[PDB]
Order: sequence, then structure tokens, then C-alpha cells
Amino acid sequence: GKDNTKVIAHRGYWKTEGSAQNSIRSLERASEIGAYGSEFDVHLTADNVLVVYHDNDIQGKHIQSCTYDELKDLQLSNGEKLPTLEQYLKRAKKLKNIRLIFELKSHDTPERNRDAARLSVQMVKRMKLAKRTDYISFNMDACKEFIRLCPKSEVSYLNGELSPMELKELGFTGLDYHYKVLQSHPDWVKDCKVLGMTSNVWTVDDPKLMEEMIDMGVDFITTDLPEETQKILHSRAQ
Ligand SMILES: [Mg+2]
Ligand SMILES: [Mg+2]
Repeated sequence: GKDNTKVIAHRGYWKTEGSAQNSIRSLERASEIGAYGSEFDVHLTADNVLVVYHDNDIQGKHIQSCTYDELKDLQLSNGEKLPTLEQYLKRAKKLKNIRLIFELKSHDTPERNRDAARLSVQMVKRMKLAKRTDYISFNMDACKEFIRLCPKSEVSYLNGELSPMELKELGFTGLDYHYKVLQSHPDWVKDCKVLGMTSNVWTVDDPKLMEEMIDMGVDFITTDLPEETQKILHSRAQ
């Protein structure tokens, strides 16, 4: 029957010429290929500036305890400067076709996670992107604050241990779980459907596994090879 699986470019479309994880180029290239969404990772600096980067440390600097001034001139793998979230969102605003899959990274206390989530929602709001921005996090305190602040927004849990029923009760609108969790709990995708929630799986790059997850009926696949997933979905729709 009909596949209902859409493609999320993990860290943007970075496995392509001139691109880099979590970059302006990767966001642009995700849009250029027509992916459903582009995922990116967000930290709050010591001085409350939101920046875009996966790892907790960049070139020996721990992002969450450093000021933005210490970090601002550090370069990505393609020579771009470390993006501010504001810069990321200014570019995303002109890219109309694409959903923004905003991962808030885990912060150092529950209260700091709440602060990072509040400031994230404020930035998304002032940049006029609340309609196109979905939140994901490993951190439960961050997720709960996004749910509280944005009851009509999409919020999915990353960490893998809560059933869809448990997530629905907390006000989540989806799960976004490691593929092995969904292999270990093969009924959770169906339960999400029954519960009116979305299912997302990360980070799936092997073609046999993409097929397995599409067969299971995941709403989204988060991948470092987004064009391969698109090809597979196109061939299957023939
Ligand atoms: Mg079919
Ligand atoms: Mg991420």
C-alpha cells in the first residue's frame, strides 16, 4: 500500500560537495533536493547566545560554558564561521519548502534546559518560523518546556526509553528514536499511528534498513544520505 514516509536531512545535506554538518550550505542543499526537513543541533552559550553545532566541544572549547565571543570566529569543516541560530533562521526563512527540525542539545541542569528552551522559542518566534519549526531533544526538561510554551507545536523525544502511550500522556506529538529501539519494540510505530503521533527514526544510512523502516511505516527517516532515501521512495511509488 501507499508509503507515508518523508525524508529529514540529518545536520542538513552535508554529504555533498562544499557542505558541512550543521552549516548554511547543508541547510541550502537540503532545500535544493526538496527534503521534507533539515535537522540541526542547538546550544546556549554561557552568555545566552544560541549557536548551531553538534558536539558539546568545538576545537577544545566547551560551548555551553564559553562566551559567544570566544567561539565566534571558529570555522566549520567547509570554512564557514560557526553559525548563530539567528543566522540559521534568517537563511531558513527564505527557504520556503522546508521544515526545520530543531534539536536542542542537553544543558547542564533542568533549569538551564528550561532557559535554553524558552530562549529557543523566543528566537523562533521573532524570526517568524513557529509554523515551520518542530522540536526534538534527548533532554526531558527541555521537551517539557517546549510542550508547555508551544502546545500547538511538534515536540518529539529522542532518548528511546518511553513508550508512545507514555509520551502521549506527557503531551509529546511524536517519537524520534534510534533504529535499534524500533527494532527492539516493533509495535511502537503502529502505536504512534493509533495515538495520533508521528514516528521518526535516526540515523538510517544502510539501504536495507531504509526499506525496513519504510515497510514498518515510520512517518520520517532521519538520514545522512537523504537522496538515497528519496530514490528508494520514488521507485517504490511506481
Ligand atoms: Mg506498499
Ligand atoms: Mg541532532
